[PDB]
Amino acid sequence: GLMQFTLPVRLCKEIELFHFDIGPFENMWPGIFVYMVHRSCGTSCFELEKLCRFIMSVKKNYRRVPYHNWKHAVTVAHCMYAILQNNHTLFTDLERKGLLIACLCHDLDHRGFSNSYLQKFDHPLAALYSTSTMEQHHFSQTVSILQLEGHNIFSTLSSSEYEQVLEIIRKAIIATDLALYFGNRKQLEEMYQTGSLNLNNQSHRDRVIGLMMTACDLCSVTKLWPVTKLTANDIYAEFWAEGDEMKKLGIQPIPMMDRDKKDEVPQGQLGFYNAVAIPCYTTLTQILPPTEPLLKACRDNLSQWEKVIRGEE
Ligand SMILES: OCc1ccn2nc(-c3ccccc3)nc2c1
Ligand SMILES: [Mg+2]
Ligand SMILES: [Zn+2]
Repeated sequence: GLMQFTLPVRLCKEIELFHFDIGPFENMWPGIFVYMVHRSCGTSCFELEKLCRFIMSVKKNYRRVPYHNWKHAVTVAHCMYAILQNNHTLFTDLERKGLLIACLCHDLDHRGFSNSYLQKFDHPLAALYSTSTMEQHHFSQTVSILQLEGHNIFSTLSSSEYEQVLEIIRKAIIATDLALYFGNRKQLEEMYQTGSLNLNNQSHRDRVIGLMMTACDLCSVTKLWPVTKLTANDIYAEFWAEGDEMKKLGIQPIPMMDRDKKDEVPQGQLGFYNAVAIPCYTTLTQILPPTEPLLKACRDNLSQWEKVIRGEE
């Protein structure tokens, strides 16, 4: 009850910042997450015995893939913590609980392959879930872990609060499907500009939480350049492996996934920042002004990719 997690001074201070990197010490990541739950939600939100057992089972069900791994889970949860802490009064007790767990669980059992590769392979998960294939799997895996004996961190919620929190987590995890992001942001753009955006409208909150999830999910483009640049290697190691596996099905992959076309990556990163990342953090900044540091860091990293192309690095 009276047992806080306390981080070393440099982490205690930097963890409050959007651009915080959780570091290379894996054994510190569970404590970093509990710390964030305690400050974001409260020390009463979860039974520490159950939370700790939930965290370690979530960890175990992330695979040793280059990018979509346990470190990504905790990184995405930290970005959400930073958004919730800079927007104190906009989010309910249930939403603060649901969203940190949602981010931690959002890529459970990822194999490092896209929804497209599952469909072209004809993977069983592509027959069980026709759209947002991996994301429905990620939510499925979250529910499984919640139902392990001693793992139900939500046991103290009423029946109706329990249903609301699982519904928040489900929508949050589905929203991490980048194919759904484009239409969600376009709708949020219209609503903000015509002035119809209303945070008491549940369908509107849903969309705003969706954008937050995309923002947290892409947060590696909002770090200091060296973090962003070295994380890019990890994401491309998965892309190129998927490209290799496309060639083994006798399908030439898109150039982004073809390790024979590494030269095209700087230009492909520009397209990604311009088409996806910058618009995402722009709309998020309009809806939640205190999240402007994410947009600023993202523009700084666009400029750094522009310098790569111009041969300045
Ligand atoms: O630097 C870290 C980083 C983080 C996330 N993503 N996601 C992409 C991406 C996703 C789809 C298409 C193209 C690029 N690139 C990056 C780079
Ligand atoms: Mg995902
Ligand atoms: Zn993710």
